[PDB]
Amino acid sequence: SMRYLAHPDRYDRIAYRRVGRSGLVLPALSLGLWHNFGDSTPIDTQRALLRTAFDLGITHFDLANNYGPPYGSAEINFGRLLREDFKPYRDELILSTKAGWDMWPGPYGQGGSSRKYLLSSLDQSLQRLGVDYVDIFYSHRFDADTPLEETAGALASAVQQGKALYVGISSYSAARTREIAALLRAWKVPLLIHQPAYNLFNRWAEHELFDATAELGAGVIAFTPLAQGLLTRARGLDAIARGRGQSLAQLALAWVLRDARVSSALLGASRPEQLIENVAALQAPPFSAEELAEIDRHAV
Amino acid sequence: GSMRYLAHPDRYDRIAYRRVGRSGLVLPALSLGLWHNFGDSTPIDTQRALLRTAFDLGITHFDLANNYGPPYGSAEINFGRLLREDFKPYRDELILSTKAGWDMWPGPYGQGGSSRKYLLSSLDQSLQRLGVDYVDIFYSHRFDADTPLEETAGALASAVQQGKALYVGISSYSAARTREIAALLRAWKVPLLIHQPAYNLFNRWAEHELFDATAELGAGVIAFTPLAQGLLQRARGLDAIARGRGQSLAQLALAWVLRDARVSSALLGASRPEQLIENVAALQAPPFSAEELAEID
Amino acid sequence: GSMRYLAHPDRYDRIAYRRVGRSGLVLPALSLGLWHNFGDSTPIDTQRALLRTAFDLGITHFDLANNYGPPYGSAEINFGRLLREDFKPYRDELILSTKAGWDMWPGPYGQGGSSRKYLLSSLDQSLQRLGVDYVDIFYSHRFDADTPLEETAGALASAVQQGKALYVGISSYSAARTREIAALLRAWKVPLLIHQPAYNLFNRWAEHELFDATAELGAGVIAFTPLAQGLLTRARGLDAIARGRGQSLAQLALAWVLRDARVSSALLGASRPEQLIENVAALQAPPFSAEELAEIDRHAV
Amino acid sequence: GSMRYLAHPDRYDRIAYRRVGRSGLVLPALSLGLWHNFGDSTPIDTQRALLRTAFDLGITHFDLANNYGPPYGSAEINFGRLLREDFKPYRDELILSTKAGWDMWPGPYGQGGSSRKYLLSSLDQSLQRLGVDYVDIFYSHRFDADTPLEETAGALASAVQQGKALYVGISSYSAARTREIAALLRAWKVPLLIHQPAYNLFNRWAEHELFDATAELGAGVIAFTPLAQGLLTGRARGLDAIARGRGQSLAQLALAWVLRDARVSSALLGASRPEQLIENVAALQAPPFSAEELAEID
Amino acid sequence: GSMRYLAHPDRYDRIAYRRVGRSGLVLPALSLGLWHNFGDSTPIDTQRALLRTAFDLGITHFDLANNYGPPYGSAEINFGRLLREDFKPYRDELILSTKAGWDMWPGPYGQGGSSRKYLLSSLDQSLQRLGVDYVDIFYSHRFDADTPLEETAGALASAVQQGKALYVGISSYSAARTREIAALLRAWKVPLLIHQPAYNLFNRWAEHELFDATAELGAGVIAFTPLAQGLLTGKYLLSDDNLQRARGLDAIARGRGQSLAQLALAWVLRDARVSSALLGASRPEQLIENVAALQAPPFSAEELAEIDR
Amino acid sequence: SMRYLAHPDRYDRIAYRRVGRSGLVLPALSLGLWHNFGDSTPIDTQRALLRTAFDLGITHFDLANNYGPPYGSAEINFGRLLREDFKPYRDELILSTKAGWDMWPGPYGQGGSSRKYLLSSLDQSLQRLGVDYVDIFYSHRFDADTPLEETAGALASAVQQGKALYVGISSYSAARTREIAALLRAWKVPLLIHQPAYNLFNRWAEHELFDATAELGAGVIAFTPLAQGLLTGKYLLSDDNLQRARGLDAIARGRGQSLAQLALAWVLRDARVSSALLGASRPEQLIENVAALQAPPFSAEELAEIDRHAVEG
Repeated sequence: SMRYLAHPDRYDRIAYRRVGRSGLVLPALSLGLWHNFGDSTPIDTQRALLRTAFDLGITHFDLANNYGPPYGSAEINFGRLLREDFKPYRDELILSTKAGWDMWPGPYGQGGSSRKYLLSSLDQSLQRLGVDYVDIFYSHRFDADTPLEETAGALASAVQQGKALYVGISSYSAARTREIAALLRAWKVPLLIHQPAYNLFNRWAEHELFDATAELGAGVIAFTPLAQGLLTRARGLDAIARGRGQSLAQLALAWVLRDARVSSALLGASRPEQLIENVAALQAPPFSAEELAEIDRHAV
Repeated sequence: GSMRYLAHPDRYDRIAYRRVGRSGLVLPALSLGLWHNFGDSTPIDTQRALLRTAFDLGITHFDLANNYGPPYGSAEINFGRLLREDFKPYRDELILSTKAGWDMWPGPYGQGGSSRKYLLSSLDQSLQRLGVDYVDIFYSHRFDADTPLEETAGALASAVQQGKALYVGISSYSAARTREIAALLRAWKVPLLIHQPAYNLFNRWAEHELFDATAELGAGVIAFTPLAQGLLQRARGLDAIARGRGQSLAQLALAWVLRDARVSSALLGASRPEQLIENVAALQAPPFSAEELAEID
Repeated sequence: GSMRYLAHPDRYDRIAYRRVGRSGLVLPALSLGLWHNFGDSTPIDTQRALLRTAFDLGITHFDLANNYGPPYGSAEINFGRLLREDFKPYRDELILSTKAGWDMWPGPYGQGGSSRKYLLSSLDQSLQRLGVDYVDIFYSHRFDADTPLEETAGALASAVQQGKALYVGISSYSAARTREIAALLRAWKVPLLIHQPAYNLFNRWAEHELFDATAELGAGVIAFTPLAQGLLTRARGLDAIARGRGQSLAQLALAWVLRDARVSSALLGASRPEQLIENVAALQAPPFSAEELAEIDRHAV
Repeated sequence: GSMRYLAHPDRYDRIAYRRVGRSGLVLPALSLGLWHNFGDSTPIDTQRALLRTAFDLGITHFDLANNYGPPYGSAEINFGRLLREDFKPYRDELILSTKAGWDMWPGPYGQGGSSRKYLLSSLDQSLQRLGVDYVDIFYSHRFDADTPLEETAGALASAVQQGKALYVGISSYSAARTREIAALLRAWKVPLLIHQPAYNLFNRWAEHELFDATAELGAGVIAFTPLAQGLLTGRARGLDAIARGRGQSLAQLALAWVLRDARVSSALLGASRPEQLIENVAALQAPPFSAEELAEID
Repeated sequence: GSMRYLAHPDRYDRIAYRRVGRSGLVLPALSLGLWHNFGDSTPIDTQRALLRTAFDLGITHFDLANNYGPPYGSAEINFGRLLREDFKPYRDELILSTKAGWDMWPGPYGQGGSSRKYLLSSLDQSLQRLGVDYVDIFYSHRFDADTPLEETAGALASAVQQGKALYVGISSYSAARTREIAALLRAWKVPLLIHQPAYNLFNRWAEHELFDATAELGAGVIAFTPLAQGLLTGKYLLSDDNLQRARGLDAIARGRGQSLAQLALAWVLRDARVSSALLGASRPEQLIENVAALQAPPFSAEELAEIDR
Repeated sequence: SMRYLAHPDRYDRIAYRRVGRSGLVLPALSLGLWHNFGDSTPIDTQRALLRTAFDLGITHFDLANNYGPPYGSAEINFGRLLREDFKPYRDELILSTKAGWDMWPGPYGQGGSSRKYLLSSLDQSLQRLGVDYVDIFYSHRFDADTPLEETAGALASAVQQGKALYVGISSYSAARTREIAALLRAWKVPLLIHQPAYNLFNRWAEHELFDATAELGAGVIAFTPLAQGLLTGKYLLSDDNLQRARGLDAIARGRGQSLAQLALAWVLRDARVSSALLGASRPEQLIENVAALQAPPFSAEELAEIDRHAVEG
């Protein structure tokens, strides 16, 4: 009876930004399957949100091995919706998975980033998603115990085995990013993208990190650009948002995307109607340096 | 079965074969390019007769692409069927090629580009539509200005290491960029086989610096649209030299684009089998002299 | 009635885990080896009960080999049957390792050796018998002076590149040759993870110069036969220190092997399910400080 | 089911095995080659009786090629059937090898050469006709003077990386040509294993500088046609006289004269009679030679 | 080294083969039932030796069941491994059988019965454990009084039509229940091949009605436990009067030049209406002795009345 | 390249006779792989003989599980030659396999007609041939120790499983042929064809068998029609048989035929017989026998002279 029909004007709604120096381009706003994508959410509300995201031009869906709840269920539910709805659009989509946090019991499945854990969890995500390969394979966290040469060798073996087109890191130190990226250069596989928690209440990336991502040629995607729903000090920024044609959440998305060194911001919305309003916030005129000074004072 | 394709017993004695630069691969002096008359618009009757006539003449190289049709990708689906039903015991004697660069499927990952994602995904689609394990030459159809050649070199190299292609080439690349991507492919220990520019009597653009680049790198050259998309004003004088030599202007241009060992082949479009056997007789001509070459310009 | 395998819920709160060299892998302080009492001469009842008890105590590493029997190769098809019936969901939680270097099948390409032909054929034999896509560690087993270490390192590198193995190991290798084969593997950008020497109270040859090599290269050590093949279960002066500190001679020898971070595991080959439980209780014993350690040196070397 | 191939239990106590170059492989002193009498023109029962005898005598190395027949490629089909019916549980005890470079299928891509196109497409044919996941030694049957050796070395290197061949060898190559292709193979970290030249008593060109080349490169040597294509079976009368003075035959003398040096690891005998292979194994048991016979052979 | 196993060349010149009733299938004079000492409690090398020894003796039929262990079904898993390693090139000359009637897995559909759900599901799992595409005979291990014999007959007939069994049979069935299920199998055009009762010197219930039913039907009979579970083997020199009757039967066996086990097996096979006799798992030299039970001369009328004490 | 192209006139050469009252039409002569197709004969002579056949119109090929030597090696060789040359022409051929005599050691392979031996030997022959179904599945001999209800039930299962399009029998007595046919009709799988040994010196099928095959509508295919020699002009056993063959050959040259052509035309003299297994021979000897029907039919005088040198029946 019912079948998914991708909107014909889906590629005339959002702007696609280059991921640093690499040829891959990501939509200005991506969708992160963090919230409301496990078994806790009905499937009809999951596919309705994913269809709305694709009709607006969002082609990147960021997943992880521990996304749920329970852990690993978001990849199963997205693997079904890719089998039933997004199958003729796979070559138009950009899927990514991570491995670093806690997944299954044991010292090999909780708090690790070794070659044993990375490759076993990548094969675990490929069988849950039902895809031949992932486009980006992050390292979900920095494991100070595991040497970064072993982690770089695991990400390199994943790209050589045709299971990952690119690789990246998530919430890594600014100096450790330079280390692992040069270790990937030894394997002749470039680093694609770095995922730091970038928003108005966390300046983690603005210090000593963007200088490293630009020289390496890697892009940046902002995890939780709305401070985990906090931007939905904040009461003062809402008055600045009312000075223009945007809301508090729309102003935060435009401020994270205010510069080209940021490729996208993982939205991770819940309802579809709020997704249509979060998307298409770039047509607002850029900050006049006047508004930038006001923002920097109200929020770090 | 009734009326199954049987290739000619002496099909390898009616056409010349030229080395592709400094490699071990040869190509027929005239190749067949399925740019037109091989989509779903053209009946299978003429497609089967044209591929059989080309293989009986000695043409073993069939040039395909992701956007060849129409519609896009249709020429690979039709050649994939013609390969399964006729050219199946002759697969190891053919030379198949496939490119990826122009607009293919909607989206920034399909409508143009030469990124790693688009190159390998379009190659997987081509291996699906052709029905082969690997292609013989995987081209980069266009030069991507907003994409590092180090990424494209890593994509073409991965296509060779994964067994999905024997050799790799580039199409419509500048003279300086051909040297750059060749030195990058040489970092992956995979040589750049062939280059496909638009060599033409009404163009002659690659002679400036591209021929000097491919000759020193060991990369062969194959001429694209050698008959000027139907042309071959100025064509009236060139037609006079052809009739005063025993050719039909089309045969003169084909013998001219292969007058030097730099060019290895040319991609004939063609529509009828009778004009294809006519063009093969272009190598049945005396070599060019100093007087005829001066009158060409 | 259905059997299944209800693994112990707090099985990871029982045994301690030690890091192997400067690598991301960790291993149980006590590893279970299928050297003996896992061939076809031992019933399936004993094999299944011992593997369930060892896993319920936190032992995840199960070290095997190609010639472990008797007969030769029976220990791998017995452990493979045990994997399909019990440890099928717990695959990613386990650490399986196989070796290839001793007498297997007749012929110069069989029997002893570590050539590229013998290593890849014996690895495909083990992967077919075990029923796993890959092994976590793959050792070279004994060293062969006739085969160049460039070909052995090339086969070990081709084993991890083909997805058949994740880590590379060696066993009973000379101290200098361990440095040589490690540098050749580092040329392939493939690290050496673990060396498995025979380390116990009566054979302390590894402390001479082998431990100084594994620590420098960043590779751990698994002590094969830490009880002198059953001789620690004159050593009666050691049996006096067994009554002291509240333990036994076997529990004293294990804790003595697990001194510093160089030793990552002690490959034990117990059989009785109850002695396996009492041997894991040898970790919480207090260290040897200085004087208690200087008493073991009387009846050592 | 009526009767299957039961290998001789004393097969590995018959022939002594020699090491090939500075590698881990150890080839037998004598190796049966399928150059002739293994096509469709030879009955199958004589092939099965000959291969059962070779393996019973301790021979573990079987040499094949893409063009062995007649017709071309039929020897790999006949050996493939005999493998799946008899030698299937003995697969890991054998050393199979195939060649590619002379004349196979019609066309410039098949009638010869050593291009990457022809080397991989002919190896795919050999792996499907033999019925094995890999050959043990993949050869380049002849040096291609018109194809750069950087491409042939790349094809031989990918043959090992794809798991199609454990080792790479060359055959009918020159002296400096072997050195320049082995130096290029050492860049891919796939060392050249063995060279297969024509080395017998009537053709001693390999002793010039090919023997010194393979000794320094670490590669072994296997002799092709040690009886000069059957001319030394039984001019040759002077060699037959020295053979009788030593207690052997002309075939056994020319066989032991090939295996006299350590840098000649094996010889490819292509006999047809099963009673003949048993009388060539009795050529290495004889005592070694000395001065008054080596200087008298010449 | 090399553990390849080839059967004895004279294995088919050892014992005789009796025809199953009036069909075409023959069975060895003594079969090998894997009831005891073939589960996970017994080492696999011991079972491997006993199977290789039995086949070299000519024993071609191997009687299995879904509950043979312990634990349940472990005998089918061990025989499946011994088949894929040793008995693979001898499959087309082996006769294999499996059953489904007693408690196997938890549940009302697993606590035994003759239902179509339990029969076809237990046969599918018994085919996976054995590693074979089909079994030669598929028994109905017990008679379920709560399930009609029309559903059980259609279940066995479905097993033959689906290529999972060549012949079918019934075990431990009544004499009237044998005539009933056989008459219903004639409707499916798949006749009842063989019946497996318990028949020995002490358990002679089948003589009254059963042997007459299988004769007029055309089926065969295979004798289960013809040694009364070690009571007719001299291992016990389970009541005192049972031990005294055994010593009396042994004295009549030593006058014939046999042992007590050889006497009981030859007594079971005294009439051609009986086709085989299941030999349990034992030591190899004990199987060699009991297999040579038909080599004795046939019983006389005075000897048969002498043992009918 | 070095492949096989069937002759275009192959279906305009030999005639085709209807198999009793069915829809199957076999060639007037067939090719049985009884001998000279095992591992003792080179595959090239087998290939050239199977290519000479079929080019002459020989579409039917008669095999058996024990055809060799060794036993079964003929089905393996014909399986390879079919996979290499005859794969596109598979639906234009009629392949048959049998099972009834000694095959593998044991009481279940040494002869018999039981359901176990028939289905096992059919699955063996299907794996060696490389085809998923044979066109005809014969019962090679009559088993007196096995009921015909079980043998007919095994043949009926072979058709319903998709492993055989039709079934037949060989060396069956006339009364036993009629009994197994009435049993097969209960399975709605009619008996297609019967294969008896029928030639000039062995005419037992004329007594009662040919009437049974005609009433049932089953065809007949003649096995050993040239009497394993003594009818091919090569021996020109026993001396009385040499005089009978010399007298028959004289009648053959009177009508322009050879001794082999005369015997093959005599077996095919009416519609009851449908074909005759020629067997392996040299290429020119196959072509000469194929055109045996190209001759005037037998008259009353010629048939009478032939009976003076043959047996009654």
